Amino acid sequence: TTTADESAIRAFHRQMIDAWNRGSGEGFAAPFSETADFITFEGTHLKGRKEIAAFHQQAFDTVVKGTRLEGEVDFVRFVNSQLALMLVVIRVILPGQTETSASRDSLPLYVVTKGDEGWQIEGLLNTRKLTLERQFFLDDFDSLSAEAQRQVTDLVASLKQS
Amino acid sequence: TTTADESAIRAFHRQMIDAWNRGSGEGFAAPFSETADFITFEGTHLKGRKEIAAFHQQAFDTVVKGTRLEGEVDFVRFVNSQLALMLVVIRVILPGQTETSASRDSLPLYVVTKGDEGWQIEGLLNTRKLTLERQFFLDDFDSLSAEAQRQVTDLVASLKQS
Ligand SMILES: [Mg+2]
Ligand SMILES: [Mg+2]
Repeated sequence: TTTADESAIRAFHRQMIDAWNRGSGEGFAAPFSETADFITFEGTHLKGRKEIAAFHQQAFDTVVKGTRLEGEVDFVRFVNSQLALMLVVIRVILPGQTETSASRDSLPLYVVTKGDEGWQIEGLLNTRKLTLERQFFLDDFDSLSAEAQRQVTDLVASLKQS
Repeated sequence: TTTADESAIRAFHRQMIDAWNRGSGEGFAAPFSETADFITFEGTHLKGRKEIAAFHQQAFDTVVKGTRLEGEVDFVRFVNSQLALMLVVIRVILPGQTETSASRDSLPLYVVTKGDEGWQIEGLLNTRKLTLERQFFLDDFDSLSAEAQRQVTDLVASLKQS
């Protein structure tokens, strides 16, 4: 394993952050292999570079238009000379905002392989990172009756008016 | 690749579910290699079978005592003859309850390698799976002022009395 190997894997996170930020689905998908599994936070499964690009272009044009990503490496480890794991911290600023929304905090795991064509992402699980405090809040919420939950969601709706 | 290979990887999810359910940290850690990365939902990093076992025994004795896991395979794919990805659905019933708490819904990704010693889990990212509806609720919450958030958390606390 080289310094070159490690630099290539790390660069994937920057390639993606920057492509998201300029709204490029193809840029975002570029590090991925043609067979890669991409799993989104709500359990959507995208299969391969092309699907990953198509899904993200559409998203950048609609449901995350105007959002901004920021992020950095949490760890990179080589399992062997042809396989690495990389965990990355990602945060999201929603449009019109200046700060990141905790609701979007993510800690994706990248599974990177060095094949015939060199390093590519073969798997990525992108999930939400919850704080313990947010976890207990959700536990509490789910423990409430549907009627009590509705009081809570109604209060949230009335406050966002408002 | 064999049927045997696939059966071995799948069995890991059952080994873990059953060990959790009988409160065995060593049982839960057994499928893992001595170098494996385990990342919990709030970003805790456990390194290797022994740490994974020590952490989980302590948890089974305290903060998740009396919880029950249920789960099933979502997909298994072989990248090559020595590397597989496996996504698993996990749900949790909190003690005293008969139903699973949505707050605990998880979709872990297992990274499995076939080394000198045969199949072992080398990486696992365990995160919370959010529905789109829960995501938008959290986005709404985080968009509120701290004072509005406090009204919401106070209401939740008053309802769980109650
Ligand atoms: Mg209920
Ligand atoms: Mg604010």
